[PDB]
Amino acid sequence: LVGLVKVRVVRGVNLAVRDLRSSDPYVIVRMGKQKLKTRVIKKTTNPEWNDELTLSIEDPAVPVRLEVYDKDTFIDDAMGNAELDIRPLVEVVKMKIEGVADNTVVKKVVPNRQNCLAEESTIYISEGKVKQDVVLRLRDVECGEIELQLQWVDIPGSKGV
Ligand SMILES: [K+]
Ligand SMILES: [K+]
Repeated sequence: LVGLVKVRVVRGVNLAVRDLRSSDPYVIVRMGKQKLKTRVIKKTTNPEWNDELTLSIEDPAVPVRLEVYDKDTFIDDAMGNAELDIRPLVEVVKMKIEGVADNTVVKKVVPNRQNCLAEESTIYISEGKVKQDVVLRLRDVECGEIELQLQWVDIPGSKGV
C-alpha cells in the first residue's frame, strides 16, 4: 500500500425518489475490487450519512467510484453514480508541506465534461494532513449530489519494499 484515503461521505443532496414519496438511500464506495458502504437512512432524499469509509490505496490511478441505491424489499433501485480521481490529492501529498496554517488551499480541481465535479474542488492542508472537499454530481439519475471530504493517511515506515 502507498497510503489510505479516508472518504467521509458527508451528505446526499436532493437525491432521486424511488419509493413514491421518498427513498431509503445508501452509498457503495469502491476502489477496484475494494468496496465499502454507508449506513441506510430511512425516508429521506437528503441523507446526512456523515459516514467515514477508509480505502487502502495500492494504485492511485484507479478511480474511487460511488453508487447510490434505494434500500427496498424487492429491488434496490439505482440512484446514480460518480467517480473521483485521487491523483490530485496525491500530488499535494507529495509536496510535503508542513507547518502552515489550517485550511491552506494549495490545489484546485475544476469541473469539466469528463469528471463528476459539481463545483471547483479544493485540496488543502490542516496539519499534518492533506484534505480535499468534493461535491459530486451524480450520473445516470435525474437529480442528486454527494458531498465528500477526503483525507490522506500516510503509512509510516519502514522503507524499501
Ligand atoms: K423502488
Ligand atoms: K426504499
